[PDB]
Amino acid sequence: WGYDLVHSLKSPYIDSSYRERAEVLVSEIKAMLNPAITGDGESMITPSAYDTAWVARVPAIDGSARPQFPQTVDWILKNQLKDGSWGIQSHFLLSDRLLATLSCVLVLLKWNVGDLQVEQGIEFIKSNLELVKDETDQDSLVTDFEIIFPSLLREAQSLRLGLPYDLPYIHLLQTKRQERLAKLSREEIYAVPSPLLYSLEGIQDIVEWERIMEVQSQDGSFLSSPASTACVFMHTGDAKCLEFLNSVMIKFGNFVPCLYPVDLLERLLIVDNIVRLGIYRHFEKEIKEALDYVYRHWNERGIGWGRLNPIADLETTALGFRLLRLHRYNVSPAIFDNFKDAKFICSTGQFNKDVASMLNLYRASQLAFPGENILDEAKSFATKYLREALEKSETSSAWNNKQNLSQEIKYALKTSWHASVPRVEAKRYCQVYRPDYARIAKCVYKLPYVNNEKFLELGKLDFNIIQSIHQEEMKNVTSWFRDSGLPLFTFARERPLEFYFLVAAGTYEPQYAKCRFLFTKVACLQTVLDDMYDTYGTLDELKLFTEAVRRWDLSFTENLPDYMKLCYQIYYDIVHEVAWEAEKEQGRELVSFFRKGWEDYLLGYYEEAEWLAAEYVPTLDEYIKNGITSIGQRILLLSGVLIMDGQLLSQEALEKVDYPGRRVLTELNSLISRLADDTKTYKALASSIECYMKDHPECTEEEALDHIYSILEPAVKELTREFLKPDDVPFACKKMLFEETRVTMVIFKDGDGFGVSKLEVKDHIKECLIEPLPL
Ligand SMILES: NCCC(O)(P(=O)(O)O)P(=O)(O)O
Ligand SMILES: [Cl-]
Ligand SMILES: [Mg+2]
Ligand SMILES: [Mg+2]
Ligand SMILES: [Mg+2]
Repeated sequence: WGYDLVHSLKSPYIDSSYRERAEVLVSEIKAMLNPAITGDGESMITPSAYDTAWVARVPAIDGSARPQFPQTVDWILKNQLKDGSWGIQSHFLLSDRLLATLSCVLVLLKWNVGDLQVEQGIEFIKSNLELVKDETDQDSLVTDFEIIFPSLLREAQSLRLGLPYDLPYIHLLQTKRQERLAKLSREEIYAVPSPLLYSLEGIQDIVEWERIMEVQSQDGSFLSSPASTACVFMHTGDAKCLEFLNSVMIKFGNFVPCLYPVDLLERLLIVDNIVRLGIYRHFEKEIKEALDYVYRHWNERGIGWGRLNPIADLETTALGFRLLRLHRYNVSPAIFDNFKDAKFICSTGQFNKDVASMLNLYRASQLAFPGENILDEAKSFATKYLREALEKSETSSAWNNKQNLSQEIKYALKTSWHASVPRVEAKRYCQVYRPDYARIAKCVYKLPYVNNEKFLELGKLDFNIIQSIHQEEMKNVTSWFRDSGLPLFTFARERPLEFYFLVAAGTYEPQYAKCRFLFTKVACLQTVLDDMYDTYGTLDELKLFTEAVRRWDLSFTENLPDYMKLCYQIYYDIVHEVAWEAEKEQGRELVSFFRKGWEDYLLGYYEEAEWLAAEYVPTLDEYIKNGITSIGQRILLLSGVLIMDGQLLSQEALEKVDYPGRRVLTELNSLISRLADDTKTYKALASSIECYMKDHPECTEEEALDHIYSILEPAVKELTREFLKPDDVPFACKKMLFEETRVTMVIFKDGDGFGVSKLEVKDHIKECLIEPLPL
């Protein structure tokens, strides 16, 4: 550890060639995404054999005995898999293969072609249905499988196809279809758009086609489904239905996907993945262009996966809310009212979609601003939902196990967005992100703009490069520390890497080396000062030191005890080094501002030292007043935020994020730090807990701890709003302040009074700064 460990590190990723390579990857990714965000190559999604077979059913509008879209028949004939099924070869899902295969078999029979394909397809369906022994063998179900498959299978039965219609599993599916259809408000199908519109081809005996046009999408589709639209067309001859089918054929050529368009969801998924991989800083232009498009279509009623959906989609809406707010767009959590029954109700469609919607709702709820009760309500509901989902058999299907769904849900629930280490979350996501991830709707599908090898290649390389740069900085840090004189204060533990981690895990960009270096120096100094005032120093010694603090005179130190003479000299040097660097970056005088900051901090320590000497227990009000100042976060934060390469802070701009006595970023960070610290420790003078109990002699320790949290929770919401709020403060500065708070909140998370885990701190340093990602 310390000097020896850090100087033993020899990372290859520091060489310029690695960054040059990453820049090639960045250019390649910009070119890849260009059609999606700026061109007309939006909605890149794999073929749906199931839907393609429905489109193939449509007879020629000229009345001749052939398909209107004969290229779809040719596609089907040429794309059977080796086992006789149709679907995506890389991923096997039973329900997907069963549905697509029966769909293709029937249309080939309709047109009296592909006799060999039909024979092989029928064998696949029969063969595989007979392997289903019980419910737990069925695996994950494609959208509305229970509704559609019995219907499609009855079509086959009327043609007397050699399939096992009398299997228990078949009877069970009909039972499930009945239980789904029982909750159906049929009269409302025609009046209120609903998820069932995605699958009209499965409920043909129920739908009055003469009334169904009222809920058609503006593009002519029925909830973006080619199959459902093809069905309505064949029953109605509706011109707009045909226009939709034509538009999809024009786009894809000789097949159709199971959803179209997916313009909103795809854009959001692209952004979400780029952000989670930690590579977002390379794609500011593309992220803005993507989210600007989503925002244009953002409305009070929510959004669907495609901009023309006549009903909103919780998955896409919750994802949109979070990403838009995170990128400083003005959105309101009142959009979630669109998904309440009159509270929430999502849990009706297919399982992966429902789980995804709730994961997204859970994540969105954590970005709550003050007074947003609906998001507190959303958090509760989603948490309960996800905990229940963990106990469901569907969660442990072969398909879900292969994708580690249970693990993903568990990780989400144990993870607080506020109490996260940003660099570590990106590192962890690089280990979970799948270039070949397969999604489920009417069929299994992929979105190559979202899931691809280039994203991951860049994610791993970029992480390693940044880390190697930090490793060189840590050599500088430990080298400085060794020669600084600070190690002479043997009453204080040496922790330079812990303090470097506090800033570097959130403010990681290469250009902010000076910020990280100066922040670390000040944090090292402060830990000595803290131990001196609250432990080592006598009140009479501290009175002397505090007088020297007022004087700003090196010559005055002749009065101090030897250890204080040295301490004062180091303190004086660090303060003025930071100030010179700040003045250089900011182009204005800042020595006076820094000096006032330091004296307020240390005068705060001295007040505390007087209390200790007198065994005085403050009121909670006086404790918090003192604590916001004496905790030292304000002056530490200032020692980094004013020296960020290229980030100009006028006095006016600075006062927006730093202003003692006001609820701005540095003040809220100070309050959060003080109180989070207390909740985590305090059990291991007097803390906020103990002060509250003096104020309330009859209250229990339990009530006391609850009270401290009642102060913390609102503070965290304010911190979030202050961070994300639109203003003219350089965003890099606000992010630096916010990210230091997030890393602090990690150190103090799950406050039970027990104390901070030293082994976990070391583990965070190992993961973040020491161990690279394997390439
Ligand atoms: N900078 C915080 C230092 C403390 O939390 P610590 O207990 O010394 O870690 P304090 O109790 O002095 O406020
Ligand atoms: Cl996968
Ligand atoms: Mg202290
Ligand atoms: Mg202390
Ligand atoms: Mg403490």
